[PDB]
Amino acid sequence: AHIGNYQIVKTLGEGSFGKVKLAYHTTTGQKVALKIINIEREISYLRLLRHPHIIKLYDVIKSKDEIIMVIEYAGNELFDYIVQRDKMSEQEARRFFQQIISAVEYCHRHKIVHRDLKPENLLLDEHLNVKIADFGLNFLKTSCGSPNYAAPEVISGKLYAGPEVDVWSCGVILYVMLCRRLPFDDESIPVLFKNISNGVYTLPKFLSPGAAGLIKRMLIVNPLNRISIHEIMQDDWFKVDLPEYLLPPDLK
Repeated sequence: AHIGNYQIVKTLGEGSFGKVKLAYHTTTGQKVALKIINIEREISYLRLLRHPHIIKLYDVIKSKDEIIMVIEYAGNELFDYIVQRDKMSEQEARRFFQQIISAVEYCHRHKIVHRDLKPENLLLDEHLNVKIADFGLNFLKTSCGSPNYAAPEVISGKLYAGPEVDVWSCGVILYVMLCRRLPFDDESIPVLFKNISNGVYTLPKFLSPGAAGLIKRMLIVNPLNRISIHEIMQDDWFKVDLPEYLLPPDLK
């Protein structure tokens, strides 16, 4: 029930952190997640991640028996929240999308080993802020990203890859958030990969020109023609009601 300054409440999952325990700080009442391991290198890399929309490490406690990571609490998943509601407004989707794009841009500027964005790593906290779980140590089910989010250049292997794969991922996420369905949908793997490689998908007509236009430039098969993260951040549609704290230093 007690560990350092924390009082254990219940167990939940937090994306790539797996099973964690919700705990309350014993003086401030702050909610926290405790990841108990019964690693050195993975902690150091996580300590480097300081963005408002990436899950933060607060502290590490040594139980001389177990290592306990004290990480940011986020008890919901973004896609759950999207599903458990009716079609959300373009402005709600953009709000979430801005937070994600900023976290991605941050990852690019610092030299952070690329992690395929997984739908299950997109968590939501109580402020309805996106919190990306970025951690890498379950694994008997799948060892790779969702095929539905994989870029043509990865799928074909025929090309090499870079930071433009994140633009493709983010383009699928943006499509999912606006349309409540996957752009590339197929039940059969080889069929799904054929549609992805050829860029075959439908843009619903209920979309605004701004939203449809941005998606269309993110879901470009040739990665050298794909819009960059930095240009996404200057897009007319993207920029609407954009909080300043999300901008990279050069755009502030």
